[PDB]
Amino acid sequence: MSAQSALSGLGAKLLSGEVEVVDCTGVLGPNTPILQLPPDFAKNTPKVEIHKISEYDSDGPFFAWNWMVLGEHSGTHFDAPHHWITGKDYSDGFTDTLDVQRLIAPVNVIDCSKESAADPDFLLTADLIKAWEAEHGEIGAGEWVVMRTDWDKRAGDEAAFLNADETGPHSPGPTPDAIEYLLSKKIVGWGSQCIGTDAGQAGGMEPPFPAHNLLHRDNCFGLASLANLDKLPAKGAILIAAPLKIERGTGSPIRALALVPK
Amino acid sequence: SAQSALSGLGAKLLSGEVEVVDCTGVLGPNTPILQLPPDFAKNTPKVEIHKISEYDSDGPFFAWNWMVLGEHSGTHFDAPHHWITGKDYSDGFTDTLDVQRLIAPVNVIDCSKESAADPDFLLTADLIKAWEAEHGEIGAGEWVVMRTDWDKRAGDEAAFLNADETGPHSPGPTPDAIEYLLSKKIVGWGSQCIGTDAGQAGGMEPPFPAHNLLHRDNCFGLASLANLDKLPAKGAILIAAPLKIERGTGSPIRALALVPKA
Ligand SMILES: O=C(O)C(=O)c1ccccc1S
Ligand SMILES: O=C(O)C(=O)c1ccccc1S
Ligand SMILES: [Ca+2]
Ligand SMILES: [Ca+2]
Ligand SMILES: [Ca+2]
Ligand SMILES: [Ca+2]
Ligand SMILES: [Ca+2]
Ligand SMILES: [Ca+2]
Ligand SMILES: [Mn+2]
Ligand SMILES: [Mn+2]
Repeated sequence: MSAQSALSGLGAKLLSGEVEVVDCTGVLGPNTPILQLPPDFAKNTPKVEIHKISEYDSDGPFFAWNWMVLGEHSGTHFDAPHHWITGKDYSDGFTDTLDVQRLIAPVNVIDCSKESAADPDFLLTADLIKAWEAEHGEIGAGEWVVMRTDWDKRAGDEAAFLNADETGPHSPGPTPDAIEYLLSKKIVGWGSQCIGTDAGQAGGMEPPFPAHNLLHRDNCFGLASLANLDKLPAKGAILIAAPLKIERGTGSPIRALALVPK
Repeated sequence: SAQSALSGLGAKLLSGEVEVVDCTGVLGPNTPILQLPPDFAKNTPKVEIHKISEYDSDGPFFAWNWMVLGEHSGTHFDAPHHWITGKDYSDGFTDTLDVQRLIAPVNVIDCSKESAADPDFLLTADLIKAWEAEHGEIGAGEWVVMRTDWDKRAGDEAAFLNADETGPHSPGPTPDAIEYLLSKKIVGWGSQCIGTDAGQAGGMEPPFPAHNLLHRDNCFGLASLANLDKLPAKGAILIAAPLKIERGTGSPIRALALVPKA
């Protein structure tokens, strides 16, 4: 029941496989889907590039390695509060100044996959979250909450992943009141399997991009392009979602990992 | 059971009874980066951070950056493909390795005093055996890290690389040290220096035995680890997970340790 026993126990169960590490990360490379914004509205974050330095050749006889062109907000990634104007004044709101204690926490996995398959603009509401809590247990302070949509099935095709038509991107997300409600429970942050933490059509919500707006307003975090949420239980897993320690970073690609039973 | 264990661990993380320790240095333009003889090999590039927008006409509501980022930059992870000796492992890339292996108990071997006295200090098999006699045997799947407090030098790249006419002078393991650890079936070896080997490992047999032997055995390397002085010799869990770079040879990481409180 001591912390040391918990950690030794974790170590043993990892070796035996009784605790499994789930990879919640998509592949990071040139094909990784990247956010597209209207050019008149904002500059785009760049597509990922991987450049060879050497691979056991005359440029590097005994070793292989690469360098990258890499936006902070690329692939499975982390949003720090400085990312949004509402979080701009937190001195601790950068990837290098935030509290790493907050990064590893129990995760609440809200399965919206059937609803999102039927309607790509599916919105998770405060009422639906409360019904989820009624069934699974209350969402608690410091916990991660992630919206499972199985949108990662589309990640091999950027067009399919952004899912845009004449009126813009169509991908599921939260309502402003859903995020407001989660924040009232003092969550650490909110995660999506889509290109961002907000619905594709959030550009037209009040406020616009409410997850971004409200999370970062409250010094909380966002996660995007999460994979393999279908391998997690609704309750009980621990999510590890840690940004690179980028100097004054607004966000970071991550290796999101989850600990799950069995 | 596994679920009860994860619930108990989750509660302790939320409460701080298990502390998350940041073992990562800041990643930015001033991060020390390996230098190689240009007649020998091309260099991995210095880190660059470039503004896309900061709540301005380029992006009115948000701030974000993009990076020039070598795989092998700052606190970072070496996958087996990084060395010629690990080239044939299909699971030897950051996107094909087994994430189950990345989280494990860590052995923190304090060589800080020895390293302050002699920057070319070498950890030997006999010294590791003496550490085990005091602290306990090193076990299968565990991380082993060499604490030197070299991270205290990261503010001055020249001091961090510490080169003179005969090359870099920084502490590391002997060949027999790495062979001994590998016989205990460790997952990986970590350093606070620019790489996993001693600065003078070029004249060793074999050259750069950490790189050579670790990756020969499909095991991992960690470099530029920070804050090992905040870890116990035994009992902590280390989380060291590379980005899921497509065919990646390594990656910057947010190295985090779990340490127990009471
Ligand atoms: O990458 C992000 O954090 C993200 O989702 C985003 C970034 C910039 C502008 C709008 C959005 S909606
Ligand atoms: O993998 C690394 O960053 C590393 O330590 C290294 C890389 C290339 C050449 C020599 C070394 S010694
Ligand atoms: Ca704390
Ligand atoms: Ca419709
Ligand atoms: Ca999958
Ligand atoms: Ca300096
Ligand atoms: Ca030499
Ligand atoms: Ca320290
Ligand atoms: Mn983002
Ligand atoms: Mn390296």
